[PDB]
Amino acid sequence: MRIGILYICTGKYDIFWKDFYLSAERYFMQDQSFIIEYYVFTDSPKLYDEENNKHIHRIKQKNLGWPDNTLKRFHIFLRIKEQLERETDYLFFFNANLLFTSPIGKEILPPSDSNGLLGTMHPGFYRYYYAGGLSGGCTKAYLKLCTTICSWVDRDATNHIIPIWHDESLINKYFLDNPPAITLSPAYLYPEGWLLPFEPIILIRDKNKP
Ligand SMILES: [Ca+2]
Ligand SMILES: [Cl-]
Repeated sequence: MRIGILYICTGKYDIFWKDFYLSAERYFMQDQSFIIEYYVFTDSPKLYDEENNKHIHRIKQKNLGWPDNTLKRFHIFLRIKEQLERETDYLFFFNANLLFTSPIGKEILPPSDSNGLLGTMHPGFYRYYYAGGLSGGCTKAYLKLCTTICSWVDRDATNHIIPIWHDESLINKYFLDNPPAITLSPAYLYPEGWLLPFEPIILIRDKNKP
């Protein structure tokens, strides 16, 4: 199975790519039968390891700023939907500062007989309240999610300068209408420094490097 990773790091966010990437190579879908493609939307002229690893697909993306950079997240993915349909069976979006800390495998893949969607519980809320930092699914289902959310944003994009929507309320509305096949615990979006019962699986990195 071909697993596509969607990753936006415009502007100063590109600093998070190297360790996200290294941790993914170490921990994400370790079983060599899986083939991972990285789709990295950035204004950076060159990403770490890009010259060595052709699974790293740098996609040219203008730096956007509030509200657009997260508000237009799904618009950004859809620019290459044709490429994504031909090259992937699954798609997962990870916020720039996420870091894998332990092995993740096929348990996060929505089965083909499900609605094909994955969402993640917001760590602050531990009918779920979903966080925007991690979502995904089979390629066809996730692209339908993108198209739907894109349509909602576009309703206001011209006439409303101040947005009504935010990427997070958008994903919560989507998952309300379409309860995802898989809902991951906040262990997959564990804010560094927080007191939560479980062990972190994916960490939201804070500002201090070890
Ligand atoms: Ca830290
Ligand atoms: Cl691999």
